[PDB]
Amino acid sequence: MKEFYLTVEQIGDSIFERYIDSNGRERTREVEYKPSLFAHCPESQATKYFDIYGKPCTRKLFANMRDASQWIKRMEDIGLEALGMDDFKLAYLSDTYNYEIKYDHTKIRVANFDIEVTSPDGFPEPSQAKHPIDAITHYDSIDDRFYVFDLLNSPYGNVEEWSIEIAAKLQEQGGDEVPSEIIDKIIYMPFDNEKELLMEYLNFWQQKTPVILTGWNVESFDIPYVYNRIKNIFGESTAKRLSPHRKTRVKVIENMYGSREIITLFGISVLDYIDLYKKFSFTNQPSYSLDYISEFELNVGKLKYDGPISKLRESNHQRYISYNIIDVYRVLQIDAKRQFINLSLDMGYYAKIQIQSVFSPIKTWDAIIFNSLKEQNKVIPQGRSHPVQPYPGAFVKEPIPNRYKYVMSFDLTSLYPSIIRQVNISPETIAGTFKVAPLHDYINAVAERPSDVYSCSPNGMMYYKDRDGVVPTEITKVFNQRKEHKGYMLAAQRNGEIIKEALHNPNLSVDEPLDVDYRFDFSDEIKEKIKKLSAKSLNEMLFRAQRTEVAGMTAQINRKLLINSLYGALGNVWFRYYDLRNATAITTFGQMALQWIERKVNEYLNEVCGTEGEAFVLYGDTDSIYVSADKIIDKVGESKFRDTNHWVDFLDKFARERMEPAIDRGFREMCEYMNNKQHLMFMDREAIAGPPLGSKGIGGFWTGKKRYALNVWDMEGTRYAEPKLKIMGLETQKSSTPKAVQKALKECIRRMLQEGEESLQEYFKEFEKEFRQLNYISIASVSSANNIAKYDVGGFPGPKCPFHIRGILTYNRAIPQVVEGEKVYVLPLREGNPFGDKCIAWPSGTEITDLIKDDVLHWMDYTVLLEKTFIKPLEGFTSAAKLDYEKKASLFDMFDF
Ligand SMILES: Nc1nc2c(ncn2[C@@H]2O[C@H](CO)[C@@H](O)[C@H]2O)c(=O)[nH]1
Ligand SMILES: [K+]
Ligand SMILES: [K+]
Repeated sequence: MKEFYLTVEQIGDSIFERYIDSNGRERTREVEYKPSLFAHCPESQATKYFDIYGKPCTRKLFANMRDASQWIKRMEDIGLEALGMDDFKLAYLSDTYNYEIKYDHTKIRVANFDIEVTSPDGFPEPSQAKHPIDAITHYDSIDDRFYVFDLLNSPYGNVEEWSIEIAAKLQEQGGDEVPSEIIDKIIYMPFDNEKELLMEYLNFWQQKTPVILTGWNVESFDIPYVYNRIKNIFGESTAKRLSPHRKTRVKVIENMYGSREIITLFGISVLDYIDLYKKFSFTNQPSYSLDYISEFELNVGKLKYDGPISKLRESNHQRYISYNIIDVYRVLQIDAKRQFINLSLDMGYYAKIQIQSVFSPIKTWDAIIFNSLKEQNKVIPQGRSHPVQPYPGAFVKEPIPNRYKYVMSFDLTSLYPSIIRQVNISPETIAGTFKVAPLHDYINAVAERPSDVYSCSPNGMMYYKDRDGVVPTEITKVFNQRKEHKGYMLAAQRNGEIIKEALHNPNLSVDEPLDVDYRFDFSDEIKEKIKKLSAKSLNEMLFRAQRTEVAGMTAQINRKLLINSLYGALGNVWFRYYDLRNATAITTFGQMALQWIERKVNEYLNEVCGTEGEAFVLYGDTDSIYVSADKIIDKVGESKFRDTNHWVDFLDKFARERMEPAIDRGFREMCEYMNNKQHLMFMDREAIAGPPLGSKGIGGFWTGKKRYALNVWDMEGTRYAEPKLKIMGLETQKSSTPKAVQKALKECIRRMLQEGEESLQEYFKEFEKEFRQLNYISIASVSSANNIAKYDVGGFPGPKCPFHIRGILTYNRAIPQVVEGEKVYVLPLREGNPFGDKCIAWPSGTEITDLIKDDVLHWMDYTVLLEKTFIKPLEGFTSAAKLDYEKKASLFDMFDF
């Protein structure tokens, strides 16, 4: 079989590679790679190698990688360009795997692990590793087993062994409810001292060395801590055994507050799952803790345990070990439905890069373009340094703060990559420049046509229309590949149905599943044989068809991500193909496109509605516009509609049959104005929002850029039974917003948009009345404790001290401990309180210690709390929407109705 690599590393003059050989067995080899680079040569020198500009090149084959590195330096000193792939790992992978890689993930050892550490304060510093590791949960994908290393004796407490029988029992039976499916997959190993624990873990590691090392927050805590702990206890040499090549690299990261440590283990690809999640998930959750993402993805309640998390081992060691196991399973569950690990492998093998490079758009695209050009004997340009110069970003319209009853949004398809293809922007397609007028002149089409022969962008750049272009050609390839895999996905879908229709009274005769390609529709002859297969064979065929569907899904999602990350690479000064002029040409064209279409839509709606100078477009952000449909609805007459679904259908039709054609018309004109290579500005209806028919709801409101709320009924063709609240930038989900207030503010917004001012006013009165009976933890706000010592002057706040830091200081005077950088709950205190200040703070996720809890709660300033956390932000919403959360005085007040 075709072999595939696992990991690759460069150590001196050799490439250390772990891979799956022809016999499907994992192996390691050291290769004295002889790299090739290129230098320009005279036309006289005949060759097949040319750079992207068409200039001839000659190949230089080196004896070793060190010589190639020196040569580059020598060329640079002189001033000559040194072309070719300077990252020898990519060159090696490109030469060694000169074919489309077909990998088998079941042979790739993926470890998902977790390291637990008890400490008096509860947030031990990884770079120090001053405390013992008292629990290690290591799930191995090949063995499909959870290895649990449990420390029984510790200076922080001696405990008894974990009970695998108690773990399964339900909550009421005093159990932990460890899923029945994984109970038999647990290998529990108790230890009396940390040294034996760690040494056995280290041996275990040498036998089942991870290829892919993952888990939640593994890069910032687990890895650094175990590496440093082993280093402190057994010495650096022992710690280096965590790397199959005994080579390690410790990088220190600087930040506003402190320094972090990141350990690179040669021979291992670390993919912290929290980062993998943040990169591939198409959302932006207000929190990325395992509990939050678990509830969101798996819809399961966060683990429950009384008391602080740093006290869980001492207070309930049984639940401590059971939960560590469950948390790892949780990550595994999240990967089961999101498939991010596999997505990483798919993307990695596609680009032919180290798997961990998926976190780097420039690295990924560099390899893709490199391998693609190599097939045409084209040589890549040497990377050149560029200063970080800020250039125009996306266009975001300043909205008029107000309520907007009916809104309809439209958006462009893959904007930036489409612009690249439309204008044909690439380093080698630059054809010149033209005298540029102000941007508003192109938007209004008052400026003279830039060029009659070249494709233009509003920033003053011109490109050839006749030439393909490396960047645009590569985008197109990926786009065509996405459709191809989409086709396989659908084919494996129709084939799956043919197999299911057969599972209805299948023949009993014994047979085997057919050897067919599920990516293509079944031929006639295949469908006839399928009519005679037994259930056993059909079920096996269904399993394979689905396996094919998923692979198709992963492949097309991979391509989508590649396309969406390209612009980021092109705007990165470290990208080989970066060009400030091209980055600017893309963004300014984007800005022109949105404002040009905003003018077109306004002109069209004023005409159609017989109005004048009316502003229909109320907001726009990057690739979408929001249109007020109030006038459109009035034109028809609201009493003319039967129900909500009626006006929604009307706007859907109006958008599709009227506005869209006008928009397409507007964009084709812009394309001719800029004389672009091809029209790709495709904008169509996205959402339709408004209040339910016959209600007094306001539908939606904007407070400013990126701050608004909409009551959505339809999203690109899919009609919702229950409207969905689209809320953005109103901080109703922000971690600093108290729990009860997050729910209250949302309810306030739902009522405003769906029921009206009156309903809002009754809920406001209701929440305010109930506020003082809610649990104190649910109404406290949350802040991060940064720079505590800075304002710590003899125990009291120095000048310019933050409100929450002041709280932390009064807490310290009063007395869990507050750890630098960590989060804390904050509560204001009434004047005359015994704590000596206007507020107090304590560790988040915990109750206030008993010695002061009741005093604190008795001095809590509920009024100030309510005003600051609830009323202030609500007032922001209502002022923008022109409403009162409190009924204004009326002449009818003095009456008793
Ligand atoms: N065509 C091409 N080959 C390259 C480049 N950089 C390195 N090579 C090497 O050229 C050789 C094969 O044609 C291999 O050893 C490649 O790794 C580049 O930009 N283009
Ligand atoms: K964790
Ligand atoms: K836990």
